[PDB]
Amino acid sequence: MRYGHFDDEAREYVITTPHTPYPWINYLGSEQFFSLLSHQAGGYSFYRDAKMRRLTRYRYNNIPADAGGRYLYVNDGGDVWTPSWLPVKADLDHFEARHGLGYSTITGERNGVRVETLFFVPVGENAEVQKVTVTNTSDSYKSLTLFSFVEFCLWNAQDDQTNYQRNLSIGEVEVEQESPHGSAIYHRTEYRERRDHYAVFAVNTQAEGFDTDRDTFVGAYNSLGEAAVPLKGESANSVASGWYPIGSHSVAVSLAPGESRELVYVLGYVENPDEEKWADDAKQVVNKERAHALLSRFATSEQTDAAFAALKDYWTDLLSTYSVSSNDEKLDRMVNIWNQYQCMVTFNMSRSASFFETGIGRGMGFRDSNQDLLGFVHLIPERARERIIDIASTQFADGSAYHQYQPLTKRGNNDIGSGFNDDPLWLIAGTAAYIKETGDFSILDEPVPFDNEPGSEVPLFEHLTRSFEFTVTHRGPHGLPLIGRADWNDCLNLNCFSTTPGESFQTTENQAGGVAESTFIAAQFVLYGEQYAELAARRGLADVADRARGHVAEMRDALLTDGWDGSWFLRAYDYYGNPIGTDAHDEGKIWIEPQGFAVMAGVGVGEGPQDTDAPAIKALDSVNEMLATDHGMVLQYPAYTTYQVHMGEVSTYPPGYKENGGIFCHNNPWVIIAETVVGRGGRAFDYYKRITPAYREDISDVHRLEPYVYAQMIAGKEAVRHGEAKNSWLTGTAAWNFVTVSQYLLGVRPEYDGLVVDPQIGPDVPSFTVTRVARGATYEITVTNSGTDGSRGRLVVDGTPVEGNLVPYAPAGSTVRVDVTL
Amino acid sequence: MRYGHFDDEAREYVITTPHTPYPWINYLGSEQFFSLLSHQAGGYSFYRDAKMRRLTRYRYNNIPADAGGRYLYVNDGGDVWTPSWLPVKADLDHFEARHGLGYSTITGERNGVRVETLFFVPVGENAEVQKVTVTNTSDSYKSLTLFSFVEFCLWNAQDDQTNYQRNLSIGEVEVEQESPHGSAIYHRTEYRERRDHYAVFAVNTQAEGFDTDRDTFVGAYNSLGEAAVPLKGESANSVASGWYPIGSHSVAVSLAPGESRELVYVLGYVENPDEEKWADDAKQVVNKERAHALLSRFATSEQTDAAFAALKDYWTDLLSTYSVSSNDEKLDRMVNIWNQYQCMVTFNMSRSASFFETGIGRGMGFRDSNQDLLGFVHLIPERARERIIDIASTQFADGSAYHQYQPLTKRGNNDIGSGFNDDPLWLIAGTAAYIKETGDFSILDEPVPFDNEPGSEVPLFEHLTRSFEFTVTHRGPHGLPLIGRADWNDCLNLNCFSTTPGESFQTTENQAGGVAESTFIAAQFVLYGEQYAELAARRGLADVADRARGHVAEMRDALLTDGWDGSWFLRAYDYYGNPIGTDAHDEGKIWIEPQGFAVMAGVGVGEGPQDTDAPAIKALDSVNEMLATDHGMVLQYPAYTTYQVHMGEVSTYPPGYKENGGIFCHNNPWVIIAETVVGRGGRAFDYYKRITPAYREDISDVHRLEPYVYAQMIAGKEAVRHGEAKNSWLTGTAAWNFVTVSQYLLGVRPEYDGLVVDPQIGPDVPSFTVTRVARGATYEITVTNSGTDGSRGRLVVDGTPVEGNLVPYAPAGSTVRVDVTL
Repeated sequence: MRYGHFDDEAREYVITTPHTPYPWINYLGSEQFFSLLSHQAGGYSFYRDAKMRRLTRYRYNNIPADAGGRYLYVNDGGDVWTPSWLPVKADLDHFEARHGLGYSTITGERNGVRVETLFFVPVGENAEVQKVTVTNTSDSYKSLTLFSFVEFCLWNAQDDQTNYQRNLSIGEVEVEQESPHGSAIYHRTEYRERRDHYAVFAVNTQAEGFDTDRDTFVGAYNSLGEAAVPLKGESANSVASGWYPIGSHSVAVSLAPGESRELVYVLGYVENPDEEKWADDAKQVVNKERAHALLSRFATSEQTDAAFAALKDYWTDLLSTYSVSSNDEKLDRMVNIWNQYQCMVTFNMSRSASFFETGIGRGMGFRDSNQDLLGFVHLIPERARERIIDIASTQFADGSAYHQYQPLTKRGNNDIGSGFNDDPLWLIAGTAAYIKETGDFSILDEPVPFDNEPGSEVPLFEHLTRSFEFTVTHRGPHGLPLIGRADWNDCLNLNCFSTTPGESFQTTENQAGGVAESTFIAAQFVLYGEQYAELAARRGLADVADRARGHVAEMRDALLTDGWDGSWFLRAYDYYGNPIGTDAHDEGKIWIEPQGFAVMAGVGVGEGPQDTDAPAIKALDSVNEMLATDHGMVLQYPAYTTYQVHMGEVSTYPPGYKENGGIFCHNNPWVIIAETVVGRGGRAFDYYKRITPAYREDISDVHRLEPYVYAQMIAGKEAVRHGEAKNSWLTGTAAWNFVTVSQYLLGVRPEYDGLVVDPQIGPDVPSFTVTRVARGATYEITVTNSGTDGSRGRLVVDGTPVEGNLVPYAPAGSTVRVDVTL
Repeated sequence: MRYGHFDDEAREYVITTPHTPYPWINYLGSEQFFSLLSHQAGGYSFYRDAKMRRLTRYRYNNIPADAGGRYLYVNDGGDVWTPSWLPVKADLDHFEARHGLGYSTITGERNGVRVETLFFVPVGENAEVQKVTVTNTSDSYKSLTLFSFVEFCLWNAQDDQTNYQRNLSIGEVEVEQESPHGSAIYHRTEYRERRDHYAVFAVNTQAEGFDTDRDTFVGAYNSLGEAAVPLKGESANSVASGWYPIGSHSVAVSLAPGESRELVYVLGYVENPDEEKWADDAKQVVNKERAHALLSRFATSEQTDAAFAALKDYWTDLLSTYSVSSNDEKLDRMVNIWNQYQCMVTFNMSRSASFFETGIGRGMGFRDSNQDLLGFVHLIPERARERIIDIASTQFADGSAYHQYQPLTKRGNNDIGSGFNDDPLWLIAGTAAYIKETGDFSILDEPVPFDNEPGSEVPLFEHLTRSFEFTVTHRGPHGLPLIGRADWNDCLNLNCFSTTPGESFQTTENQAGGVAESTFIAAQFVLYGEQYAELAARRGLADVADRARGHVAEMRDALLTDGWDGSWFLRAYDYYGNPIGTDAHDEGKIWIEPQGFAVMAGVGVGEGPQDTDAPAIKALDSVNEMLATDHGMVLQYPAYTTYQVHMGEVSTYPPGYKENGGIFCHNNPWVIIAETVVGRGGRAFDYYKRITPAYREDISDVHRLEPYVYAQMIAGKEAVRHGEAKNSWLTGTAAWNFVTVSQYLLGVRPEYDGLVVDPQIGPDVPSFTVTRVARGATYEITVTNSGTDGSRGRLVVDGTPVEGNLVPYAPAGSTVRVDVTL
């Protein structure tokens, strides 16, 4: 069953009931100020740092979930309800919520009163705006009082939730009932001291009254669903002194039958320079000039409507580089709108805040900065270039990388450190992807320091060299790369040996030395090793490139011998040189990561899909037999049923969840791409559909989470909850799936000298057109597709057949038409 | 107004309504297993470490507060209610909660069904036991279903509330409906990996059904007050797989009019040796032997009643060392019962978990370990001895101390470090108080290392020498002790200079060097400097003692000159040598800490209370005029109205709160003791009553927090919330007030050679008798008290008049009668 539907014309997901299987969220904000917003108005906002500059408070694992947010209590004759349904849960005659790109609307109607709220963060502003339309849909006169409500956070969310011994005495506000354009509340905790910022919550009309103390508005012993003040029907005009500050205004609204009223509410973040903090000589009254200026820009519905229009323009213009038109509307909506939106949100939000990530931790993986780029580089290439330079600037001189990058300070995380040996090669991955997209080889000459040390600058290219050489110089007894703390699988910790609750599996190493090797890093080195060698050669370093290709060849051989178990690739050798991922064991016989990545790297690929003795086909067939389920491919099989002390976190999960038998949507694409490489498009597209939001929409009761974005993890076949997802939105799954569908299924992918056109998607998509803007030109690519395994496209360019699958890049401004037959 | 009353015969506080101004809690547990229990059954339990072994989950800053606890939903013919009132909030015919020593009862009645629950942690057990009595008080038959409920925590409370990305997939249980004594649920998250422990929740009868998945029991979109299963009338028999594990059993109860039913529920913590973890060869089933044994010890009401009796005998015998009988019921209940209970709780709980401390942080102040000991050493002298040795073993060889002690690991906190220059002298304070109580000079000979380094051991006496010498060698330009990061006032940070939100005021030092000095440390050196000298001299080191008395003399001279502002003692000199705590300033003119501590040290004391020229009297008279309020004495005045960057955290608080003008109940005792020293007993007792729970019970609506224990902080006169307290239970206020009333107001205090009997309490307690057991003998001290300023006791010992105020210690076994006239 479904709980809504896509509206492709509006580019919205339309949730038609409050009673979803999980809170379904959207993200607002495209610059520095962001909001999380559920279909029940739940969530919170922050400026840049969700740990240290959170404006509003939100409780994770609340009972019930998501029961705090931006609420508007309607009092109609004594009856109090909320359009968001929650928190009051009064019966509504109509409910609808629409999540769009950077905005959402929530509409609730009860007893002849409809309330529509449009929520959005305007471009150019550090604020969340609410455009509220109240309509009297009855045949009687209505006289309403609306009470707004947001609960403030005391900026540092970690302190807010732990240090009550200090913080229940510091909450401060100022109230401005006669604001120039309405009424305003200012939350100013710690402005007294080291803070140069405050929040404003305001409405564009004169409020009847206000409240700033939560205990007074809500009342003792009450939940938000039973808040005393709206029930009494008049604000208490409470002025907070410590405890819990909030923003609430009451607004009187009288409407004849059929009449409506519009109101605009603003939650703003304001900073003043230090010499302008105070209005008064005695330094007691906050300088409100900047806040009044913001409120003046949203004083009318008209200004607000223009602002909303500019946001839609922003997203429309941004998503104008890749689109597809086919027989399959589920495919098209994913490629055209939702997947690309999700990749932008991962750029904007990193791994900070979702309804599973709590916004306290602030970094993301070095590996994920690079992988995310694969998905967003076609949209924001300038920012991509910068991100590459910023993360490369943190790299150590020996080539090792900080495992964790902090995007806000542009530094590596010192506490976590290094030692995850897959990390360095991902920088080659990111850089090459950037250069293929843009043609900007000049990035390789940029001066980039090591560990952010002034004076240490060398060309970015030399950082790639150091990443490459790190792996060469850190190989084990079989010539495979030493794994270190972990590789892409954060839970494969072969140098941990922990028996103490509390020790980090990723950073604890209770034995030193060993010979643990990873076949994942091996495959990664063949793939990105060849990418590095190509860049070196184009750079004119023939010798360096040939030597690199030498090492790459050696690693290919290592994978196909010591790395090969017979019918699939091994996963690793452990600390003592014993194999992991072999049929000789009862559990963990086959692991997905090496099979996908090695075949993407071309390792063991034969003469075609029917060359079934080819190690790549055997491995992929084994994946199909042992790992594939109706909800995607599980990470390994069988899952471990007892703790494997020599392997770290992996076996700590119950069978079927996360890294112990879970379906990692992030790594399924590696196998999808690998199936395109060997020529089995139908199987590739099947696997893509199994895990992709638009195709799972019809089983939303099973997926549980949002039906419009990828999640990290779907429960595997060994779990009672098989098919249920966790960890929506913030995941590398988005990038890898966009790469998969756009570049490998649909087949349109940038190379250094042209655009490759090599569709491999099987019979279910018999004709389609891709429109791709690349290097300033527009390529219109029409494909007629039989879907036959092993059939590859023959190209006709501007009406003339050509050999091969490469279209040399046209001059900017050109339109190039490519007809493909397969 | 009041919300209850003391029941002195029962040693309970009786809360007669659920509608208190704040959740009022008690602590269960006398050893390693502890519970917080509010008057609405809210709270949680943990074994030893509230951060890493929390059994059950509790939300701080919930809406409403304290919704979450151990609940019993009663379904009577489809009407559901809870006897704790929350969370359902059904109208009750009767409610009452009684908090006792290590136990509480909560009783609720509705529509002819009364439910009484006794909660306690039995001596010898790592468990919380509930004895529930259900009574049919109607004239009609009742058929009930009772649903128990607790929400488990996933052990590490920090991870539980942050790492959802992992931990929503790891929740595991086992269900045992046919347990040997009834029915049990086992919470066993991470038992599959590194944990050797699990929790059990069980009832001593066959349950009709069970639930272990919160979402199933409570239902989507519901709060605990609206839980679906109890409203449905039968358990759903849910078995958790991830998400939120709970323990719930349904028990069917049929009662004729006047009939009652008793049930016993147990929440137990069980650990198995690693070789004994599993019942089965396949290592999938937890070994339940130790759990069955526990449950076997609470299978009947009779066993439970006997355990309850042994707990009362524990507390009754523990509190048998100091008691008073007088005309003043309030004084007696504080001295005899509540103040001493609170001191024991501080020992047991350190500063871990209250309704203000969230149990995540695990250490306490080195200075507080010593100060708490002053209050509890008369009850648990052997544990005090061990504590002194354990904290002394962390001390650095230069005499400096770790600011924070971790009692669970018996180590100093390395992240915080040292540099709080008052810390070292508190060790002398603790040790001397210990020796005076017990006469155990042998402790000075115990081998004690520095910084827990093997081989470094020296006698404990040598540690006191390093503490003493640390101050001598760290004095500023005026001969006063350099303050360092802070002194007792953690918010007086004169070497901080922070303008950046997030920097710790206590540890950040943005300028080095300087000459900042503390007059508080100065007074502390005079007091405990003289105690060290006495110990050195009794130890036979005449030279050391005389030299120590010399430094003490010089410090006294420094305080009365450079440390004297004219009518009171300065507070400090800042980094640049400018005074703090002077009448020359508009703000922060007078600070309480030095006024009290210096006069405790005898500094400035004249020939009597009418010697108005004596600095000690001038200081105290200034305290009375400028700091004393009806709710206690504020820390300084006036409070700072703008941020003083040169002073750290102090001026970040709004005026009237915490260290910026708040009333610290911890430091009021210093002035109270000082007033007895100078001879103004009535003033002393006045001040004690202003801040003491029994005397504030009648303004519970103002104080807000528990009326049977001290809190840290009452809002000062410059706060709009003047009178309202924060930070109940865990505070050194308990210890210092116990010392004050037991040793200085009532006047009975141990010295090395005898018991001093020197009452100074004023006219309001004209006669009283103290029973003190000391060094194995019983002193019965009868006092007839005119209360006149400056009149001190004349003693008659066993019928014979003696000179002076010291009674030589009788041999163990003796009863000595002392009659005192003043």
